[PDB]
Amino acid sequence: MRIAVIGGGSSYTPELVKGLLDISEDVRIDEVIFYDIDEEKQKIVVDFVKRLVKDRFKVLISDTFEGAVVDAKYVIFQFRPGGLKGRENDEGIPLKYGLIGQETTGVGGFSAALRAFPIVEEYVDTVRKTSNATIVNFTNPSGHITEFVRNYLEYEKFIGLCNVPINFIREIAEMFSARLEDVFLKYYGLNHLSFIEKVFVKGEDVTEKVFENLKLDEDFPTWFYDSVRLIVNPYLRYYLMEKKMFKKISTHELRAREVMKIEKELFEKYRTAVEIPEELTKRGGSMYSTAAAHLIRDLETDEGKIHIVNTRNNGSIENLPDDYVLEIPCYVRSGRVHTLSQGKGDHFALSFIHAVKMYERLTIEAYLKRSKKLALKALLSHPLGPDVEDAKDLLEEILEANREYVKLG
Amino acid sequence: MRIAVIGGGSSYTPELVKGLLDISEDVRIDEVIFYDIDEEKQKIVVDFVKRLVKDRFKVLISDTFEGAVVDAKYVIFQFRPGGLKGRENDEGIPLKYGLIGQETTGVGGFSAALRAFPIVEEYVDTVRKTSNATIVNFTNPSGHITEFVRNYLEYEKFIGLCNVPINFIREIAEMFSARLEDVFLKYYGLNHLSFIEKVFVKGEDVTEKVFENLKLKEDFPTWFYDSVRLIVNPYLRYYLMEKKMFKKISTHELRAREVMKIEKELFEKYRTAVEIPEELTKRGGSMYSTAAAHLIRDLETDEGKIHIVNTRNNGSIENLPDDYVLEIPCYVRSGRVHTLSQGKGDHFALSFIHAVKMYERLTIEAYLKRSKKLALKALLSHPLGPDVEDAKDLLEEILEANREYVKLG
Amino acid sequence: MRIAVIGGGSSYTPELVKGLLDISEDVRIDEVIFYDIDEEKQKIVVDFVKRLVKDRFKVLISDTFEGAVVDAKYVIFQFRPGGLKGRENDEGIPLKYGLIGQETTGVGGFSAALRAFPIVEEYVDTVRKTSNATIVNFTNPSGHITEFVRNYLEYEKFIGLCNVPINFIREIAEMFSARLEDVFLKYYGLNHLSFIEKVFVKGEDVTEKVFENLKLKEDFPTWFYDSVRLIVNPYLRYYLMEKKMFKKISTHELRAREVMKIEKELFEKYRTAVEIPEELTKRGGSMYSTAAAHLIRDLETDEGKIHIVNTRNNGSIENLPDDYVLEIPCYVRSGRVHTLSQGKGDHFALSFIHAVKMYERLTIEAYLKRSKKLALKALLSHPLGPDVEDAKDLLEEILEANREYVKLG
Amino acid sequence: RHMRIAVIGGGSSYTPELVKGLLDISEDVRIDEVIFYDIDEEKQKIVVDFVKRLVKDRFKVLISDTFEGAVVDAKYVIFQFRPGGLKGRENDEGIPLKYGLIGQETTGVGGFSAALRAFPIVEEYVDTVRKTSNATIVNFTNPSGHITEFVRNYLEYEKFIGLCNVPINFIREIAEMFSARLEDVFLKYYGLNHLSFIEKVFVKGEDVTEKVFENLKLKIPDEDFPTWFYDSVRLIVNPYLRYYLMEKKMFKKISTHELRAREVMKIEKELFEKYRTAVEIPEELTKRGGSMYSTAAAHLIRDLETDEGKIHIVNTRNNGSIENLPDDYVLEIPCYVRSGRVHTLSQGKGDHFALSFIHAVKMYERLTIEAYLKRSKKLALKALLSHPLGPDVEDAKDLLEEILEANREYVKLG
Ligand SMILES: NC(=O)c1ccc[n+]([C@@H]2O[C@H](COP(=O)([O-])OP(=O)(O)OC[C@H]3O[C@@H](n4cnc5c(N)ncnc54)[C@H](O)[C@@H]3O)[C@@H](O)[C@H]2O)c1
Ligand SMILES: NC(=O)c1ccc[n+]([C@@H]2O[C@H](COP(=O)([O-])OP(=O)(O)OC[C@H]3O[C@@H](n4cnc5c(N)ncnc54)[C@H](O)[C@@H]3O)[C@@H](O)[C@H]2O)c1
Ligand SMILES: NC(=O)c1ccc[n+]([C@@H]2O[C@H](COP(=O)([O-])OP(=O)(O)OC[C@H]3O[C@@H](n4cnc5c(N)ncnc54)[C@H](O)[C@@H]3O)[C@@H](O)[C@H]2O)c1
Ligand SMILES: NC(=O)c1ccc[n+]([C@@H]2O[C@H](COP(=O)([O-])OP(=O)(O)OC[C@H]3O[C@@H](n4cnc5c(N)ncnc54)[C@H](O)[C@@H]3O)[C@@H](O)[C@H]2O)c1
Ligand SMILES: O=P(O)(O)OC[C@H]1O[C@@H](O)[C@H](O)[C@@H](O)[C@@H]1O
Ligand SMILES: O=P(O)(O)OC[C@H]1O[C@@H](O)[C@H](O)[C@@H](O)[C@@H]1O
Ligand SMILES: O=P(O)(O)OC[C@H]1O[C@@H](O)[C@H](O)[C@@H](O)[C@@H]1O
Ligand SMILES: O=P(O)(O)OC[C@H]1O[C@@H](O)[C@H](O)[C@@H](O)[C@@H]1O
Repeated sequence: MRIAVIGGGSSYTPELVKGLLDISEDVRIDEVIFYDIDEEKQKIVVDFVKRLVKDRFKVLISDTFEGAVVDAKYVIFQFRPGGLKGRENDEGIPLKYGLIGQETTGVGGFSAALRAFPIVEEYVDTVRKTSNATIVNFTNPSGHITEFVRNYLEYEKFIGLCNVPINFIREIAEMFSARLEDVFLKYYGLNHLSFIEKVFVKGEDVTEKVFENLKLDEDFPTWFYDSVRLIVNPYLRYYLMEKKMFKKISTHELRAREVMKIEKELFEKYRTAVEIPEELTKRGGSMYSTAAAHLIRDLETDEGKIHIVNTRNNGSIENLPDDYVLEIPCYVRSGRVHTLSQGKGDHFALSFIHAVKMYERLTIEAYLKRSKKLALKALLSHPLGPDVEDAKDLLEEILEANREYVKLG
Repeated sequence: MRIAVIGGGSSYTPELVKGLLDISEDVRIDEVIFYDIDEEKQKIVVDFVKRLVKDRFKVLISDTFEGAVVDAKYVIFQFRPGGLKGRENDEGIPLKYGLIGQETTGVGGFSAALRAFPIVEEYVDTVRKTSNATIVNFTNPSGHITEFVRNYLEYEKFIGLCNVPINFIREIAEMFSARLEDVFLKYYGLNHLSFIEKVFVKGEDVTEKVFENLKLKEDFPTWFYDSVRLIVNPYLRYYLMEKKMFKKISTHELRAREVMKIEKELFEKYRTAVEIPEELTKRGGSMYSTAAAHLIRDLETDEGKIHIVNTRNNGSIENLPDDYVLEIPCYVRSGRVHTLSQGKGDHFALSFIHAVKMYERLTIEAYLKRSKKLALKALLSHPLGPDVEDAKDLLEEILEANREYVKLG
Repeated sequence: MRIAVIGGGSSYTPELVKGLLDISEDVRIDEVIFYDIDEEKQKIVVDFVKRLVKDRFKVLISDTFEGAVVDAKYVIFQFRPGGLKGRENDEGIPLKYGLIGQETTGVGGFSAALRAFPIVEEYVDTVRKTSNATIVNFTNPSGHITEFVRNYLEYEKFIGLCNVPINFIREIAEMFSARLEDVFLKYYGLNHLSFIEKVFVKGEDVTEKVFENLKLKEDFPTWFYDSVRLIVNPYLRYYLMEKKMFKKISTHELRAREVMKIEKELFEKYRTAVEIPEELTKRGGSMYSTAAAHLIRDLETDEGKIHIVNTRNNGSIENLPDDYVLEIPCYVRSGRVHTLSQGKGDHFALSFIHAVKMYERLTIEAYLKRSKKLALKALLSHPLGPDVEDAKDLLEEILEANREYVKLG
Repeated sequence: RHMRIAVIGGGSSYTPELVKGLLDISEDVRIDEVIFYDIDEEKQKIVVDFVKRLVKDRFKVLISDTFEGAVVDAKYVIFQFRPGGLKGRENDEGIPLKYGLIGQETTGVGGFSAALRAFPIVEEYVDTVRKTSNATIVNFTNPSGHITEFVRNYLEYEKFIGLCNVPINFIREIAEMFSARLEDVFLKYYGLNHLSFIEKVFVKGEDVTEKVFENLKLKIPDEDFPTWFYDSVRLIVNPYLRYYLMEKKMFKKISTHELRAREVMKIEKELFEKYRTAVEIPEELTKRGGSMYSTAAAHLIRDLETDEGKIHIVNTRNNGSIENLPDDYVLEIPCYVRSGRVHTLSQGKGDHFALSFIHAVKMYERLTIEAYLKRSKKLALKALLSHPLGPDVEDAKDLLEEILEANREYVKLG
């Protein structure tokens, strides 16, 4: 059994490796092989990895992408198209037009996606022509990419992950002194655009208790939970509190800048660190890798476990089309991911899901036709996208900034 | 055969009557009966109407709604819940929050709907229990009210009308020196939120020619039509050019106030007019008349003719739910309206249609439950609604302004 | 404008030509070109045709299928795969097994379809690579072939026709002394498996009077119409009165043998006839001609007219999948066929439609895979098919008899 | 936390097996009392006295004189009564025969008259449960899938779970074949109760479908589907499909042998005599075809009580389990069962061959329910004609009349 990691130089790799080590007493892992376009960076992160693993498994570096995935049972997509410079443009350029600039949400999600599609296209193609492995995806925007792979590349074994579900389950498990697996949710939406309607702990409906603990400037007021009656992904603030979020983003250093500082600091510690450092929580992406590990674990056994994952709706939410990729709770058993019935989704949640899904497909369509025209159409459709008067200048600036990664005609 | 007109005192009534006189050669009309809450205003209008009609058919006033609709085959809703004063509040109140203020679109449409629902609820109930007439609805917001009547009151014979379709058809017929019925459209969306994908004149696909013509003709730039490839309802400006529209509305006289002036000038003229005054074109409701008379005419015969009308999708647009009320082309014959297959809707169009439909149903739900909390939820879901920080104060202003017409708890 | 007729040697050809001559005053027809695998038989018929036509248009014979369809705007499929010998096997073989033997219904329909599929595959392929004509199909089983072409060959411009709708409309038109176009139906089902729920004449619901008339008229008893409340295709007798129909078919001359006789008498008459002989009424295919000519006519103009036709459901019946090919009323205008909203189908009708549609697809699957195993599966799925104990011998007998036309492994 | 199970039809001869099942799960979940109700007090008393001897005071065993008294404080209610008794079953099987029609307890015309007898009793019972305990109802009463369609979609009582014994019997057979546990076996399984199909078989995650098909060929002779059938159809079929696909053979069998209902009366009279003194469940209870219904119900209740999450094949709304069937079809399908809830699992597309039966019988089911709700003789004729195994037009009226006269104590149609 071999796991390939694509983006082995990530500063989260130590966390992933820890995760793999914890399951490696319930599932046989013979090797973990790392690939990165940045050989010097990766070497450092993998050298640390090897001091953590201590021969419990083989740890390998492949010079090529093919060479990693060729024997792999699982491939983890962990790379950042365009680097932190890409992310800086994603965050900074939309501001100049009065728009939300954010890594995965709105115009920033649009350019990040455009940079991501050609790489995942090449990579999915290689995996399919070789090992036909299950691909586990962190690369953002993760739900958008999952929509693209499942419904346009039509590669079934591509599972989109993100950290908000596991984080929420962890808050709840802590809140009620229970295990993660004791928590069961009615959960649906898109990646970074999700809604929680019911919370169960050990089978007890604790939704009401959860709402009340949520009440006890930049967080939803109490009346909001009373009115909407959904627990809402924090990313919904960019939609529902746009003016407040814009004011925050536009008066401080960019978020990419400060993660870049956290990373540099981590890398320095990784040169000599024998234990995983603490400053690896100052990263808002924590627990992504723990979600990954538990997922691979439960894909490998025949126990049958629940994981909230990006995949085709297939009836999970009865009033959304089957083909919508959503972030939803699934029954994971023996290489298979089974969608679970949840009933109906709330009209308030659907107003966002529908809108952003349409935007997602228009973006993909623009990409496949490499069309500037269609890209403007996609940009105009996003609930946080430009007005007509700014749209064409915005796109121009995105294309200029991203010309090493995206070419549209 | 009797036609009831509810809101007889409308300044558009003369044009409606002209329309009715024109089809009166094709179909038998024995009487037109008028009802209005404002008897003195309606009396001047109806006196003028009698002068135009010259006993072509009987013209009556009923002192009650019930008296107007009891023996009617067709009932026309052309009343304005809350009057021009309500429209003034609709337009003016959102402005201080940085929000679009407009008669039918956005927050203004929300308050207009809340004023409309109790009145239409009583009116539909009375029609249903008496004549079971077909109701033809102009009252705004027309599509939203149709969604309410068809899907919540479950009165089948309620047809929402608007004047955009017939005006577009007219423009095309003039462009190509053809008759109205020669023009056939792939047309879908919501009332004031509609899209044209294909134009046929005498069977020829002339879509390109129409796009080419739009460029020669506050409007969407040429690249917009190249990009989006849809002909767009002018009201889409409020979504797509929000900043530009907000600036325009907020630095000029409220539309409601200019209509007040226009109406006062029309009413003085109506006292002695022998013919319809040209000044009735200063209103933006022209051709509403033709649309209603033509619909009634083709409801009466067994010919079978196409009318674009607000009704349940029923498979007109295959990637939208059957139950969505849409404004779409239907085959109209002998009292029945049959939806026509049109294929798939464009994702760009769907992004708007879905979001606003979810807003429509949230608004209806808040009304049916008489719920302040659910009204907040509805308001937040509109693409043109308030941020969380403004929503409470805005709703409280709306409910205070409309306290005579609606009560939420 | 050119119309291709495939199977020119048909005894119905003269009637088709009469139909085409009748529309030739409303629409331009330059030439009708005939193709048949039996040159000598066709020549006799075509020579007769020429005497009827009077050079009103050009009458041509093509030596090849390709030569017939190359410049054609319309292509009429009116050929019988395997001839009346095939039909004889169709009707006779299932009787030994205690099964209904019939040209289009049940096991006979199965073997008839198998014979047809290779020929229509080649033909549809040639048409789509050349003229891309609209194909109008008489060839039985018509609905089944339509399902094959629309959903498996994916050729959109294939319209399946049958003569029961037009004959039923004619019966009603005559009952109420009205024109064909005055009659409007709620009609749905499969070809030879159809149901009428509502009858309108000039807009008036006359359904009750039709039911009342049916009882003043092997037929369904009065109580049947009272209980089921559907007017039923006469072919439903083979399902609902199987025992009676079996007894009838099995104690009388096979219908195929009778039509051999009839055809031999017609063909001798055609040598000298100046007008269409009355003896052509002895065939049950009458009015097929009007149905096709009228369809072609209304496909050619921009009027918009109703024709009952085999095409994709597309929301016409809301509780049947969109992709079911059904026989339903459509609005036909300028080369397009639009499906019309009809509401819900009756569960009694659905019981038959679903089961036969599943049989249809199983049959197509078996053909596409050239699979004997899958053919057994298809055979067993038919409500009038063999029990398990007879299936193998029955199929073996069918494949042996049709060895020249179908090869399964 | 004190937990009570009601058993409706306590006098059933399967009750001892149900109790054995409940005893077995009583180590994993707390059961404080099992309360029994039956319309036939004297028959139930013999069975319950035997039950008390087996329970050995592990939980309280009670008899309620009324239905209401049984269900009032119940967390689970088990429907295991036969409307009209074995004499209703006798009429069900016997009456269609003279018309050349299949006569069977649950399938075809017999199922139709059985459903009509059941509907009024379940209507009353579900109404009482809903107005008191709002318990989960676990249903054995036949026809079980049809009654679930009726309760879920027309009475709109969500917590009604239809059960049958074929899924568990199949799962047991597979587990035996491969030396595995029941829970190691996972199926692509769908259809209607007594009208179900297996497309895929997994044991400990391995696809063993082929091996299972190969095994079927090696395995009541003239009544099994021949090998070519499995090669052709490529579905493992519920044995009840024999009545549809082997109709002439099944009609001949049923009509030239004693009515099953009459043999069951003999079997039952021997069981009841034994229950007077029995210390252990008699082997003669296997002579009944209902075995393992017990385990299925107890295992269901067990996993409804914990927060583990386990798979049970159960009758419930499709909700996307089979993507090419409507969501609202009640089907018999694998569900994730956890903490009082039943979640449907994605299975992909159903086979057209299977859909031909499922659609036709589902339409028949709803037409039957509609006839009953309107108390309509006309609509009952229409339902009867819709069933693949129903009468030709020429027989439908006389057949319906016979059925209504035999069932006049239980149903009245106008
Ligand atoms: N790894 C996690 O647990 C985690 C957590 C949160 C978010 N993410 C998402 O995963 C992605 C990685 O983010 P990160 O935080 O690890 O930052 P990161 O910048 O350290 O990215 C990881 C590595 O990917 C490499 N890379 C870039 N392009 C590549 C390509 N074409 N092929 C192979 N490698 C390439 C980079 O050299 C870098 O070392 C981002 O899109 C991020 O949003 C991951
Ligand atoms: N008349 C048209 O063809 C037309 C054209 C464009 C828009 N509309 C829509 O239809 C409505 C009519 O507005 P308008 O500008 O024509 O005229 P308007 O504002 O003068 O109102 C029409 C009449 O309705 C009456 N009215 C108010 N409430 C009523 C009630 N509860 N019952 C009966 N009558 C009542 C008023 O007294 C007035 O005489 C508006 O909602 C408008 O958006 C109508
Ligand atoms: N023509 C009509 O208006 C009409 C009416 C009823 C039914 N049909 C259907 O259409 C078909 C024709 O019926 P029919 O009574 O004329 O029978 P038919 O025996 O007269 O056959 C018609 C002609 O088709 C020709 N033919 C056979 N195979 C061919 C092939 N592969 N390519 C081209 N031509 C071929 C035959 O030689 C024959 O001349 C049948 O399937 C029938 O069910 C047609
Ligand atoms: N019990 C099981 O595990 C099992 C097994 C196979 C099939 N079934 C289905 O369950 C039902 C009962 O099966 P059975 O073989 O035990 O039959 P059964 O004849 O023994 O009936 C069971 C009990 O129900 C009682 N009863 C009848 N009407 C009642 C009513 N209205 N209220 C309460 N009790 C009533 C009878 O007195 C009898 O004691 C049948 O419908 C059968 O098809 C059950
Ligand atoms: O700013 P960062 O440290 O990169 O964290 C950003 C991360 O935040 C998490 O809450 C989101 O769910 C992730 O999808 C995202 O990658
Ligand atoms: O300002 P007004 O004269 O009232 O015109 C307002 C009107 O504008 C038209 O363009 C809309 O289609 C109408 O539905 C609307 O009511
Ligand atoms: O027996 P025949 O003369 O060939 O007539 C048979 C014809 O009967 C009609 O009622 C059917 O609608 C046709 O589809 C069929 O071909
Ligand atoms: O004749 P019986 O003993 O009543 O057994 C009949 C039983 O057989 C099983 O195979 C069925 O799954 C049961 O639902 C049925 O009731």
